[PDB]
Amino acid sequence: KLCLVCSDEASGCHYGVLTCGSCKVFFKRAVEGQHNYLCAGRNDCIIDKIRRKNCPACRYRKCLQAGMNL
Amino acid sequence: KLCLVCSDEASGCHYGVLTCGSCKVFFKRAVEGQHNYLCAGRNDCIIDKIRRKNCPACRYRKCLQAGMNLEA
DNA sequence: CGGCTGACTCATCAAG
DNA sequence: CTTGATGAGTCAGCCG
Ligand SMILES: [Zn+2]
Ligand SMILES: [Zn+2]
Ligand SMILES: [Zn+2]
Ligand SMILES: [Zn+2]
Repeated sequence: KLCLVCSDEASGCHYGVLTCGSCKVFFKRAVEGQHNYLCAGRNDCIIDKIRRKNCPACRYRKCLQAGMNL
Repeated sequence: KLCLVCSDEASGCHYGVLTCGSCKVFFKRAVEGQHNYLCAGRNDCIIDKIRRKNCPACRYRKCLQAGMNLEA
């Protein structure tokens, strides 16, 4: 019952994937607007409830890898 | 906290107006369905929790007079 | 209906 | 102060 992107409690199947609400609207914002997020680490940041704001780049990558799409 | 159309307990701002769930669904089917509504009295019916089922014409008219709009 | 999911809005924070 | 990112809340269509 866990968000496949950040492991928060999932609220439902959004854009094809079991995710929480915050990840649902994160993906929609990221897929429409500008694209160029930059990772400050090595593109494998830990994305969980407490750290998901740190790296949009890695959070967006995980959304794609889990299969989110419009 | 009461539906502006039938005075039943309101549920939220629906189609631009504070209304109940039943009136919300009624209004959308009225706007979009093929509907020959005719009042059996004087186009001035009492519309409440029970009587709203009797006169869809007056119920509709009240929906529109209250401001409901599917675009709102 | 009411469950499901998407669109939209707004308060709160971080940054500058 | 302003700007931008975040996430919670409300209400929309659709479906059964
Ligand atoms: Zn998540
Ligand atoms: Zn990263
Ligand atoms: Zn009502
Ligand atoms: Zn009537």
